[PDB]
Amino acid sequence: AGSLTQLLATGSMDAALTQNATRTFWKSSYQKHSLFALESINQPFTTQVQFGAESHITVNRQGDLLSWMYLKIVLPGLKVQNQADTVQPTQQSFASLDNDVAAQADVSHVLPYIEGAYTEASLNTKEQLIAEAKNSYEAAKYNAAPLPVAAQMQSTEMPDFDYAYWTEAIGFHLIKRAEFKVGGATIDTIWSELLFAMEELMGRAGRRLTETIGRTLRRPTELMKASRQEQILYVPLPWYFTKHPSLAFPLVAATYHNIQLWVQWAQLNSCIIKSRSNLVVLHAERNVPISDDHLRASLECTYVHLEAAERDALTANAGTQLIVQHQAHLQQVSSNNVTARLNFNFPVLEFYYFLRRKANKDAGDHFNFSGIGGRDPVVSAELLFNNTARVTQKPAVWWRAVQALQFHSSAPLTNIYSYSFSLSPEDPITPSGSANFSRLDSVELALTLQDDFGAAHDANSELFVFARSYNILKFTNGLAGL
Amino acid sequence: AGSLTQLLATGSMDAALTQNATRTFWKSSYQKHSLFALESINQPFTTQVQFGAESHITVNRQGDLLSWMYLKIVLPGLKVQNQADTVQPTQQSFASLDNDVAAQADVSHVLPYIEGAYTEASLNTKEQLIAEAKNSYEAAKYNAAPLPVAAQMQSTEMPDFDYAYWTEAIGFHLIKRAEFKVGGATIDTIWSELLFAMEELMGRAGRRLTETIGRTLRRPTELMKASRQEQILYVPLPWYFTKHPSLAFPLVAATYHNIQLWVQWAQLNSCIIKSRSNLVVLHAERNVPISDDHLRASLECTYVHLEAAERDALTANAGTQLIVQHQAHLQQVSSNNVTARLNFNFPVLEFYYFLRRKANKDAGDHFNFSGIGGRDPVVSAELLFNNTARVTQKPAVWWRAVQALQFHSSAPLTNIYSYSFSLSPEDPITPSGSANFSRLDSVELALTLQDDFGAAHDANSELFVFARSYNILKFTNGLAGL
Amino acid sequence: AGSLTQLLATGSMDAALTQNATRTFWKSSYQKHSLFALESINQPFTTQVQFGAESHITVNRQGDLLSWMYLKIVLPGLKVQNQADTVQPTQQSFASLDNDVAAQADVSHVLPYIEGAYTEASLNTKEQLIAEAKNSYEAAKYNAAPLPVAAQMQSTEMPDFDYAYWTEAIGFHLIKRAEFKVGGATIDTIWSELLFAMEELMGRAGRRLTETIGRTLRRPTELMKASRQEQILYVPLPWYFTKHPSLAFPLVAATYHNIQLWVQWAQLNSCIIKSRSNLVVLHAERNVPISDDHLRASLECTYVHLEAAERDALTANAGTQLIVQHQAHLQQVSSNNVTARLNFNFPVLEFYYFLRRKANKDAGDHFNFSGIGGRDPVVSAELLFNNTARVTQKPAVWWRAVQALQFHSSAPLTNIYSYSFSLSPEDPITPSGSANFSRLDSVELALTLQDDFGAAHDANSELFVFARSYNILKFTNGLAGL
Amino acid sequence: PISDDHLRASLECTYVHLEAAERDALTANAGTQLIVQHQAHLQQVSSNNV
Repeated sequence: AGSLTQLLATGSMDAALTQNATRTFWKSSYQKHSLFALESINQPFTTQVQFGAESHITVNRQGDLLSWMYLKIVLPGLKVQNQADTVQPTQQSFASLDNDVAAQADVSHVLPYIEGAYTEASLNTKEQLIAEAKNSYEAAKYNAAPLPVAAQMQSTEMPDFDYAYWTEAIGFHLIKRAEFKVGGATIDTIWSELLFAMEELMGRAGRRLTETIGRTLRRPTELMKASRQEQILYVPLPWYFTKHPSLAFPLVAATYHNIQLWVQWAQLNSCIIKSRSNLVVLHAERNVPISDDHLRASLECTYVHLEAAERDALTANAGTQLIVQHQAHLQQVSSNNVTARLNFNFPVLEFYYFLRRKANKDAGDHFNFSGIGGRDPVVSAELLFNNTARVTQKPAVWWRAVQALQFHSSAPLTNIYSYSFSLSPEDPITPSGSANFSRLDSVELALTLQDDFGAAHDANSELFVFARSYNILKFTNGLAGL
Repeated sequence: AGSLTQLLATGSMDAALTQNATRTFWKSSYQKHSLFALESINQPFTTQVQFGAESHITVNRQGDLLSWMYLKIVLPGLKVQNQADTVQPTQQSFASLDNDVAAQADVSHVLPYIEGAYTEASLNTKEQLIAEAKNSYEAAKYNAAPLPVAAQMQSTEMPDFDYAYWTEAIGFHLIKRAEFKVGGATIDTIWSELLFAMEELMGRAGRRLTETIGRTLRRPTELMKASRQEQILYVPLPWYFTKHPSLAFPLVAATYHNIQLWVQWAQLNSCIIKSRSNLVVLHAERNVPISDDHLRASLECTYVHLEAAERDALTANAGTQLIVQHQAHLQQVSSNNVTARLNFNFPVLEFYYFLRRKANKDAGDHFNFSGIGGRDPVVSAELLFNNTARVTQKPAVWWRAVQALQFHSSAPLTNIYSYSFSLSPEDPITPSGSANFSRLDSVELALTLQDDFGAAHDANSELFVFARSYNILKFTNGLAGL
Repeated sequence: AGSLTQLLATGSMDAALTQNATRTFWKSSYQKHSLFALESINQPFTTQVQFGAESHITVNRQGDLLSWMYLKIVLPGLKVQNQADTVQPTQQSFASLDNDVAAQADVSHVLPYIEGAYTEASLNTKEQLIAEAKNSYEAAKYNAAPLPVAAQMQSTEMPDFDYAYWTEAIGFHLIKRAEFKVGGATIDTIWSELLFAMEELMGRAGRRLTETIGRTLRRPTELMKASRQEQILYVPLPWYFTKHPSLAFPLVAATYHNIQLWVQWAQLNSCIIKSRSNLVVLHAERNVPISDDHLRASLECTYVHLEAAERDALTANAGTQLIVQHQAHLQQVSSNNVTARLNFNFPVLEFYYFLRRKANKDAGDHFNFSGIGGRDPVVSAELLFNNTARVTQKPAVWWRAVQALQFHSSAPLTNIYSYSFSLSPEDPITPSGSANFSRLDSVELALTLQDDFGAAHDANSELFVFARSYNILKFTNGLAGL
Repeated sequence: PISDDHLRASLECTYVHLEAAERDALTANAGTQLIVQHQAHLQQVSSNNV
């Protein structure tokens, strides 16, 4: 009686929701689709792959569309030997944990707050004086309550043996820059720092790229274990056509253009960290000093094979694809107040920004976007259009956590900040907002950074700003162009 | 030959799926949208913000729609001083870890199972006798196999120094109640306990509110670290209009109504936990005793600016929005059998329920919904409509884990139970089932709780029941009303 | 001036995106739906439930559709007693940690690399010699750099007391096979190993089945704690009709067919691991030796009640549902080169494969798909259609991580490999690609495994291959059939 | 020491140049060629019966 009465208890308001219902929950409807197949094919680079060099590949035409694209990287296992035991000790310098430049830079900021005879003190007494000076510095700069000295003395249990390892997220770090080219024109460009920021914000829970890029979430002991043997990494290249099947790049519609991936590789000296400064780093299998020719890479492409009728239709009329392109503003930081002039073009969906200390970069911690003592490097930021506040001054947590909560699949674990003009900037096919930067005379991101950011040992810290913008790729008569 | 043969190998069954295909995977189609912009604007309260008080803000009209809404809370850093060293030691009492009322309440239930001279025993001997009595209690009540005494002796390594900290998820705890008002009518009401339950069930992986609300997942050492300095929290207010862009509140259509947020704040005594009972809690920067006027809050609103044509269309005909409203049944618990009479109205989508021990509340652990010794407080529950079982007796795990698995984005880490009448209760725009409680003469939730729940030291434990219900908000001639 | 200028700054390209816009972000539209209700009902098996037996249930007709289906399993708490203290010590043998067959099998592969007097060595000296021989084995087989001996000596801190526990993910392990039958015909079949693989790949972040199936992510101390008391598990049965509301099984349309669930239960000897070989395992409450009749299970079904008009429409014309069926190829492995001949039928969406060592199975670690020393058991795999490479030789990481990244909600934590022909194999209602195996004369999965896989102590290791295939379920005149 | 980069290879192809009339005829109607393709079955052997 009650359940039937609920179906009868309808009024004029229910008519807007349920009158002439076009859907039922109790019967499945499905759509028929055209026939297609997927094939994954690995392809060698057209030029030699080496650390610090640029390499390119011309993408083969082994199907009708191009869907997924992965850079397959093979890194050798690492071993170490004392320089005294080596017949040829001359190698490039690597970052070493016995010379922690990041810890030395952090100590340099607290030196003015050390009370007593620091120079003559025992090692254990120096560690105590540094921890007390950190409390005095943080009280003076941040009105922070002092932490117990014992809580600041975190011994990272480092192993009592010699090692070397590939840096955190080495699969991204290796790709300093990649360019997707069609007919000799650059269609899009991605950077190592952008790839990491995109994975932090858009990386879905349970599908994080951890193993696929050599990322351990800053657990040095896991990087050491992984680096003792050969590593095979599959780094996704997040081009517009890899984001949705309807955006797959129509190879058949671009028949008269070569499709190329160009990759600028990281220098070998930046890719490795060692336990001690006096160690030589060896290729674990070959027992020779590690060299720039030990980088191996290939391109793994997923091709789509279409039925003849769909292939012929796509060849006759591929039309236009909405694309997202990436733009970059890279700036050196030497002061706590920084203004970035964002000379980006087109309808910008969103931008990302973050800072890297010089000391973190020099320590080989390339994706450590933290400030001094691991703090947030940004105090506040403001966004100006034509000297008018588009976003008034907001604290770092608003740009990092509130923007990520509103617009992104994930909140960043590092100090990555974002701002979206789009309601859904991760939707590759549905435009949901933008600001046209080609119609603004000035776009300025004004930053107030933490105290002493870009001073002394951190002179030439880096500001990264990346923007995502809409453009249109047009296919006509076997040619493709922006 | 094989791939072409697959496209030809079609029969009468494939016609229902692929005949006259209206979609292709090999060409992107996109829709054009109207022009809009988003602006985030921070606004002060109209009344003073203080602990234990009620404050309100009249929301400004700085755009055409209202989308996201965050309560921006600023909490001072905490320090502690001995009461003997303080010129004015008189402060409100705070929960203290040297007087663990929750642990004392748990010990009180096992006192009848202590064999031997408990009163005269050494401290280490008392801890042994309590762990043995816990085994005897759990064997007698639950037929549990005894745990090794050493496995029950979990020392939480508490630091050997003085501290105070803000309670777990302080950003939610501060909001005892918030009311969204339009034209003086309450449109919706949210509670601290509901906000926490909603984040447990609907909080997406990689987008949990942890830092934004001061939540550490019960790691006291992280709460201590965070509480030594100023904290800025961004607490999302999950109103119907914050859930989807098409539900954004049409400011232009409600021109003759004031929009107000009212917030009832938590008492300061409930917000802080200290290491010892004899400590005074100080504002870390000001070096004065912490007081009710040290709470600071503002409202951060995201406005939408529309193109004139869409703004004019929305002003002429905003029509009706489907809304979700929240209802609450709050009850004291003094027995292991509890019947809650759910006097909720309208088409209910779902309800949540959970229990809080008096001892957990008094210990300042406001979101600890566990039973005695951290067990599940519910043994079983039944749902009755007009004295007829709508859901027959089911064990706690069915209401907690099976209902969350079927209908929610996440399973709760705490003892939160749910039940959905909707197939998709997290979809804000598509009704997918409900029960109309305004047409039921009685709705009863019958609970069988764990043994001794609501007895002795837990007299006046709390039952929370929250329901989500459909209603319609109508916009007409510049006015808005339910 | 700028925001209005952006709305005016439109060209011929914007017309494809925004001309005649059919959607606005500033007004919600909702659809009305038909009236329905959900009811969860628990039902006993029609036959006795026992370990190692087959049991069936005839599903009741308590609503119009069948939606969710959970196997509710109740396992007793475990206790242990010395065999010498037991009046009837005769019980089935259980795996024991004092006889670690998996560790003994791993040691057997490194015996040829032990230098010195192993047989006469002290226990601590034998552990050192085994760790050194592991380095020599891994250097010889994999060109691995040696790990420090201290880093290989992981003591799992096992408790110094007697225990027994239910094996990891016991809720899946108990279900050796389940069959969904309609009118005496098997519509679909699921296996324990498939259920685990499906949860690894398709298990969403924050909705993992951990507690619901007794899974701890290989933390033996948590399995021990859980196994001391009665456990209630809710194992989801992932049939086609549980995946989407529009696929709910139409009970009213199948009126003349009995609906049955058949379950083949695991043997009791495979379900329990004990600290020592000389222990008897007891039912914790009853204080009797654990026996095959101590398994309890029931079926929890969610019924849908429809409004009379929708019920009558569905009875008159339920039509056809697209279904996914599961197929299995199970093979013994006795060599490092393995070819699996996949005699699957119908349009296959995707397949999963993985290996289990005999030693891992015999140790009671049923979901440990790792190789020797916890390594990846697959070096490479190739997929052939009619002796032509459909997927050329690819390394294990491509089949495990790249395929999961492209097509699945999660990456597997275990050595589960997949390959999809579908762009969205987790979409239950939208076909997005397949390969028709009923039109291929041969489908071969060729595997190169790690060295010594399937040799000596691992003779009769297992290869599992599972495929997901499309079929059609037809409803006509109160009958249902494939 | 001999290394993997010491392999050198190039492709030597014989091209046919046709008279314009035959080239034009072939461009207009090359039709179909009968081809022979190669297929492979590769198997490991661990027993005297295979």
